[PDB]
Amino acid sequence: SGFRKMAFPSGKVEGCMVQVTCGTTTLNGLWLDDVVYCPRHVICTSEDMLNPNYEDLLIRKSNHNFLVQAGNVQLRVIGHSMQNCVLKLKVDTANPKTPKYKFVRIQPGQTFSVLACYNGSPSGVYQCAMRPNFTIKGSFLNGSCGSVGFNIDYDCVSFCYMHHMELPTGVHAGTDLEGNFYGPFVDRQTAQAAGTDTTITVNVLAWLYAAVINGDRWFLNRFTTTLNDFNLVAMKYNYEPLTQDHVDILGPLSAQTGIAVLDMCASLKELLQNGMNGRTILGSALLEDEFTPFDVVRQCSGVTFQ
Amino acid sequence: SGFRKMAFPSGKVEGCMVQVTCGTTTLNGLWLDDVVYCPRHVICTSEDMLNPNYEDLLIRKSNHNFLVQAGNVQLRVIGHSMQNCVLKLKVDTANPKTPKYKFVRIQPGQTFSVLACYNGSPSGVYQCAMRPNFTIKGSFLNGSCGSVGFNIDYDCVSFCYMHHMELPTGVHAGTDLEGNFYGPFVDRQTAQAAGTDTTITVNVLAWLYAAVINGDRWFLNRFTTTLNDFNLVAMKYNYEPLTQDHVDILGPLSAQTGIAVLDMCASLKELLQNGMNGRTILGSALLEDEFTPFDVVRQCS
Ligand SMILES: O=C1CCC(=O)N1c1ccc(F)cc1F
Ligand SMILES: [Cl-]
Ligand SMILES: [Cl-]
Ligand code: NA
Ligand code: NA
Repeated sequence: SGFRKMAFPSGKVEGCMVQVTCGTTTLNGLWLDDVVYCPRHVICTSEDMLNPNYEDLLIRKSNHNFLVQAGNVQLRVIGHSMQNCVLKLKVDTANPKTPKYKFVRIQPGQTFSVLACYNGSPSGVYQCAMRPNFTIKGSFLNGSCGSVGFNIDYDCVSFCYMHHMELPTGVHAGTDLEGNFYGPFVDRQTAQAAGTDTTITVNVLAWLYAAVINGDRWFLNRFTTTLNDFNLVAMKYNYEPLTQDHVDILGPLSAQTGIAVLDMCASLKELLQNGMNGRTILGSALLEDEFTPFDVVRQCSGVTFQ
Repeated sequence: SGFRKMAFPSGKVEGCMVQVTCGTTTLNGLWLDDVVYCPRHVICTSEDMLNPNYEDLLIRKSNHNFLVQAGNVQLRVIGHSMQNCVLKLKVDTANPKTPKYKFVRIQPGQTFSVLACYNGSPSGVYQCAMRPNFTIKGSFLNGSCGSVGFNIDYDCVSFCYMHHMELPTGVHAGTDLEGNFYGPFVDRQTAQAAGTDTTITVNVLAWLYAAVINGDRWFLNRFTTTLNDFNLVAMKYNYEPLTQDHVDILGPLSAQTGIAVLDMCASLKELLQNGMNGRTILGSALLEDEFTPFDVVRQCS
């Protein structure tokens, strides 16, 4: 029993974290095979960051301008190039701890584990969702740039996020490992507002199923609804639209619990319109939207990653 | 900026997780140097659940009755002994991935990370606290016994918890790594119930300080309180008493924010009285009590 916000075991990624220094700037890099990946803004001074020309800033750098340390051992950089917003430092040694891995770009609403790092040393792990507005509600201090986000499939690490910057509201923006930003952001010191965010409806439903599995049932009711009717409710409450694919993905949980998705949708409609009336669900007084259907099934089934 | 329930990176503990089998029972063990630690109830049969005599069950076992699998490798058991409620299997290989480590018994209110495991393979990592009633609110399925809780200081792993059982309310009970249970619980299936649980007051205050550090002040007020009046109020909400130890521990956070500890207590008193009135604090609509003062300083720096 029990339901917790759970990250993937982080060991496979810890073995890949290194420290990258360029000038007066130190941040984190990801060492896989013989390449270290890090944010391209490592090469900027603070005035550069005001309006950077990254290709021009880079031409002026030699390989020896990039100090890379894996633990206590220096790595020799032998090449350097940019892919979108990610700098790629070719090194003379392949990481012997390289796991089976892929670079994947995730969709808003999907969750992943963040390994927060400083000076190349992992400091904490936590679970995030890519918000509909393409930010993440992370916890990062100065020095955390280059920390990465990931999922694990079987023994394969799917890297999906590299941390680049914080927005004025205190939420976070970054790229995939091919350097493409999530969201309408640019790597430049300018204030850049996140758009108004919405709630991830399919994930709220998954969490309500998690609640039921764990014996928390007070919000169930006799009613059902239609997609069209429910989606008018969702739009009114700044929830994301629920699609038929969302319904299909929740199929397993509907069959396991005896609560059809539209049946559960009628529970959510009543919760939106009436509130919780002083009650909680899985210990929360808010409707939680950072568990995916897969997260719920995996945690209520005990899948492992040795 | 930001504030998350954050666990320690789990890799140092992942390298120690093994599978222990005895009879038809499989659970997890912790392999450190040449010893594997696991719950002693791995030797129980279906008839031994209510009143097992562990000394009598153990004397009947040979080293080769214990199967210990590390990855795809069988380890050889060359000795066994019982320490309180934990079995120690001596094996013929020192774990080459053994981190710097210690065993530390914790007090209620302390937090730690849990690496949930099944069949010797890690599943997920999350953050827990030792509740005042000596249980933890974990996420554990059948097969998770032997999963451990830990903190990491510098690069030294402090192991503080080994999972043994789930109580009828769905909360969890286990031991330190010397095999002594937290709380009044025993490794028998006789009826046991956790005490009424209470809120960890010092941790709530730490978390309110985190909220101020991250830029939120809406819940403060112009008032203060005596320590005794605060405790008289807070216990009516099933909050733990706040001690002078707790007030002293909150000194650093008070100094950083400029809010005296008893002034923060006055804020808490008002929040218990008023609710949040539709607002949130660090993204929560309830008061959070599983961050310690030490956690807050480490995360907000
Ligand atoms: O430097 C950056 C990159 C992203 C962004 O929005 N900012 C920023 C600028 C000015 C501020 F006052 C606060 C900020 F977060
Ligand atoms: Cl109906
Ligand atoms: Cl909440
Ligand atoms: Na219903
Ligand atoms: Na293992």
